[PDB]
Amino acid sequence: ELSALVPVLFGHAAFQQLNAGCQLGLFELLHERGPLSAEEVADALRLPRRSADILLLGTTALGLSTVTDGGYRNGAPIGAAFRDGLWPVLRDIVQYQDKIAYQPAADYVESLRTGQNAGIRHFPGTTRDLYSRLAAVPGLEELFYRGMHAWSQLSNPVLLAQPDFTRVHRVLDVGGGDAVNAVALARAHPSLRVTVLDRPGALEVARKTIAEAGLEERVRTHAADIFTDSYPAGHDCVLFAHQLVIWSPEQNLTLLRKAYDAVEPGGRVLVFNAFTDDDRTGPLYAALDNVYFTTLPFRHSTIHRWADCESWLREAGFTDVGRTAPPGWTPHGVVSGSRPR
Amino acid sequence: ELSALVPVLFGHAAFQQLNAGCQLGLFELLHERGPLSAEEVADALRLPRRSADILLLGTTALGLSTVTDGGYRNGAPIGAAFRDGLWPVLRDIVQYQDKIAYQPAADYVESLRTGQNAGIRHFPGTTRDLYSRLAAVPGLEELFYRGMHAWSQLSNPVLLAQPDFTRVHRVLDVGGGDAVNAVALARAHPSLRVTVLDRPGALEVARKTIAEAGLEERVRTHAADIFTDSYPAGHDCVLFAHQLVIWSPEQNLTLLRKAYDAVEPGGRVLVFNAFTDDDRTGPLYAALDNVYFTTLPFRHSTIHRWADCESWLREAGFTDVGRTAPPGWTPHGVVSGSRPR
Ligand SMILES: Nc1ncnc2c1ncn2[C@@H]1O[C@H](CSCC[C@H](N)C(=O)O)[C@@H](O)[C@H]1O
Ligand SMILES: Nc1ncnc2c1ncn2[C@@H]1O[C@H](CSCC[C@H](N)C(=O)O)[C@@H](O)[C@H]1O
Ligand SMILES: Nc1c(O)cccc1C(=O)C[C@H](N)C(=O)O
Ligand SMILES: Nc1c(O)cccc1C(=O)C[C@H](N)C(=O)O
Repeated sequence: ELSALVPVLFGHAAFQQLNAGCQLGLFELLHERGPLSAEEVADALRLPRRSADILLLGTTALGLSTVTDGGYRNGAPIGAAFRDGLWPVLRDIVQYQDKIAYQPAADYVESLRTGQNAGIRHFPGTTRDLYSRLAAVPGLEELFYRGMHAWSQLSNPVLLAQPDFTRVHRVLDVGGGDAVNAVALARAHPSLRVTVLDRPGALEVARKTIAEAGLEERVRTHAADIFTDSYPAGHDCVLFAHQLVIWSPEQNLTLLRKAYDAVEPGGRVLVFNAFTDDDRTGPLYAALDNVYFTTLPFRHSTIHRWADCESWLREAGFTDVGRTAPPGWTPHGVVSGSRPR
Repeated sequence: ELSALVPVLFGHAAFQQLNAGCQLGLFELLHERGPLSAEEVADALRLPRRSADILLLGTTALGLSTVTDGGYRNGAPIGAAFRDGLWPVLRDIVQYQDKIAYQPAADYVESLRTGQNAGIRHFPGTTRDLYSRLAAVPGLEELFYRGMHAWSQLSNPVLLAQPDFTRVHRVLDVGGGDAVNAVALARAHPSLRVTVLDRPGALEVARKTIAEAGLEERVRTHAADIFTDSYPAGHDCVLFAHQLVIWSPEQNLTLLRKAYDAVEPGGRVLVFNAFTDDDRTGPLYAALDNVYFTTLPFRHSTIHRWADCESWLREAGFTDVGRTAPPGWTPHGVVSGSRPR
């Protein structure tokens, strides 16, 4: 049936309805004051009535809102976000899609065909990875880590629940960005110390996250290039969070070997990110989020299969290699291994 | 559950997967040569292996392709397009989404706030409707109508099947574009005459449509402004195809009154386009296609409701006013009426 083409042929428009729903304050409004009529929505949102009608038609047909005798409410996929304390997280992730992902996504066909991250051209600069370009635009690094922070809040419950974190003591957070996961881990397991290793630009943001959490004594930053610099010794566990998806298999094996060398004997390596199913059928989230990785971060970036990741861990010399499957609707999991005593 | 958000939060990426499948020739390849392995796909499409895997993961998770034992075929929605002779139509429509709609869709929020078609900025020029800007880029106007021609082919079965065309003799096709519907009508009704009224630039494209159909005698072009020029007299039937969606309700009443005066007593008026359901719940297609209309053609464009259109015909003096429902997966119909004899 051809009808299945509708959410795909108009997929960009479907995203724009959610985008508009968020930016214009519709979902917050319906949460607090629903049911509301179309006129009431137009008055509260200070929109022309035609505009309100267009938005409401879009969100209602998508199931993001419901209408009942002319009265509008949040649909359950939106209500769920508010229920689970995730509305600011979803809001910030949609802003990321809008400000970072959407326009470079137009360069997807070219990026596939040329094997480049072509969409990076929408960001001023000359280097070939997104992260080293963030400093070129005032406020851009902060905007980026706001989104990345929210992405991690969404995805890291599987990380925080990892059994290793009730055994390990000292965690090296490689490319740990703004310390979102370091702080979450520190709060979840109070005996952990964590070192957040990243570029100076990112650690500038990480310091604010750590200070706000009041965790200066348990979470520290460390400026280093993940490829060209030595990792700090004395760590019990090496964490790659939302990191190996950026690089080639060849590059990841290099990083996992550095991890092996740096982790103490008996220690753990943990790879936390989205994963592609080994049968290459999905999940849908990963298959679609690949458009971002194909177009922006780096010319090799992609959401790798579980099995390929486990393969790299063994080749790096880790033993007892395995995986923890997603507990929910996102495709995030953990691949883990041990350095032999 | 938040899981329902995946095709919307990543909706732009879903479109890009369809977009890439089309442009890179995947769906034609799988149609002719399926099943193929990922390697055979990469070789045939001249993609790096990583790129082929990313693409194939995307199309398969979406159901645009299927995989069995590593062998890839077109999935149901794509197969159905080839089956029904619609593959060239879908290809050209996806190219229109890519080249015309996608980037202006990002101006949706601004368009909603200001009640302007703010996405028109992606096109060189200064005038306030998309169509008068088309001539400013070499090949753009012909590119537009290639897309529009395909939209019309996809949607006009309900038009062609209209009983009226067995009872009328001379159709004035108001804003008839590249004559796609005039020609389809004339082929289906061998004694029907049609006048395609549009801008000079559109009629230059319509000339080729008409020529390649050999319908010079029965299908003619008439350069005129639909608002400011007189409609030529002597026509039995006034047709608005994909036209009233561009304009405000007030402008449409103006147009329908002109249609009334110009049509012979006893004559018919037909309005053919996408329609929004009277209860404002959808259809999804219309609710999403509205992002295009909001961002690009004109500051008032929108997919109007059946009942509002019917209302206009009656106020313009037409009687025996009624509608013809969509006989399938798209939201296209005909609202029609008569001038009293
Ligand atoms: N060459 C390099 N040296 C150090 N850090 C790098 C790097 N290339 C990329 N990174 C870091 O890799 C991170 C990718 S985003 C993931 C950040 C964090 N782990 C989280 O889950 O939220 C960015 O913070 C980026 O600065
Ligand atoms: N002021 C105007 N005068 C004449 N034609 C106009 C116009 N404003 C818009 N149009 C025409 O309205 C048409 C909208 S696109 C629809 C074209 C055709 N009826 C089809 O169904 O395929 C374009 O061809 C555009 O040139
Ligand atoms: N934006 C990212 C990045 O630059 C690197 C790694 C991950 C990300 C992410 O946004 C998270 C990703 N969408 C996920 O949900 O797995
Ligand atoms: N592109 C259009 C236009 O400029 C004017 C009127 C209609 C159109 C369309 O593209 C057709 C619309 N997508 C439909 O399927 O009904």
